[PDB]
Amino acid sequence: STGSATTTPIDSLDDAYITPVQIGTPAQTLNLDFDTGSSDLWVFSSETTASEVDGQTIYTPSKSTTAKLLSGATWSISYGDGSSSSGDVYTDTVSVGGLTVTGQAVESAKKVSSSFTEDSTIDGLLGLAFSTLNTVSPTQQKTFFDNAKASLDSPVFTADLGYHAPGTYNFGFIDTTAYTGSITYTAVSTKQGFWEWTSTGYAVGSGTFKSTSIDGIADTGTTLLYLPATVVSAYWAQVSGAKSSSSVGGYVFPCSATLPSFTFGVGSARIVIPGDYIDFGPISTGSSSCFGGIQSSAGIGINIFGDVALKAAFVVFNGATTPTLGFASK
Ligand SMILES: Cc1ccccc1N
Repeated sequence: STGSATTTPIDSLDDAYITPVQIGTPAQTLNLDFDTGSSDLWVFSSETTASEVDGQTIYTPSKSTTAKLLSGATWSISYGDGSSSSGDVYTDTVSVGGLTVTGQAVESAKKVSSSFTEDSTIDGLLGLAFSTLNTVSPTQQKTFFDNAKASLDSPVFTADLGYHAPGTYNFGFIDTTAYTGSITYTAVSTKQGFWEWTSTGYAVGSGTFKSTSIDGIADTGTTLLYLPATVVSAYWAQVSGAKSSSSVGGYVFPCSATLPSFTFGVGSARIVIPGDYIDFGPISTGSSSCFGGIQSSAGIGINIFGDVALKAAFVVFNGATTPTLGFASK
């Protein structure tokens, strides 16, 4: 089998991407944030504290003839941005772009933190990291990808995120029309439960490539590119007036600037992030200070190849017995 679904930016800045997902019988369609940095499929629901729901579409398990309470199971998660959610668990039929899994754990939120409430466009998350990170207790549950894997034509999914435009998540096949040149594959460590790999270096604009190992994770659920302070300083030093602002919480730059590109290495290959991808607009409405799309990972404890990086590439998440990651230009 295969599946193919379009993913759409939630706003004009590509702060996140939503993909429609069918849950239950008859189908209830929710717009979920596909997140290769976590491993829980959770949704706003009829059980979510009413004051914490503000415009989201909810899953109502009592209206699904295929929903079953997973007795005794609970979940609780907290993300790198400080947000969190928790609740109980049903199993139900879940379909993405024509690909169907029966008996998928659908984690129903009883509580969500303010940042989820305040974002009316995201109805939940669909985790695509390794199932060892799933938070369901006392019986850990599998991700949608892990449940689908054996049925797929090939044990892979791909992320093709757009810049200020829709893109595609495919399951079970590689669309050879969706990228240019060849796909370069690189080793993955699953030891922390993430799609963790090592970039071979970087360049700033038209500058020379610096060969240096940069361990990090491929994370579709993180907006920005978080890299070591040395790398980030070298980037922003090429932008007149750019500075790190403790009050704002990162590098800012004059909105009048034209930003240089940023290149990262994948083996002997190179992915180029155009400068415009690194512009996240005014720090507050009407400001002439703009927020940077490349930020320091110091204090996170891990480097994160988030959407800013991933949307410059066609990315293969290869879930074969030994997982690997593939990157192509597009
Ligand atoms: C996926 C992730 C892991 C660790 C810290 C932050 C994030 N976003």
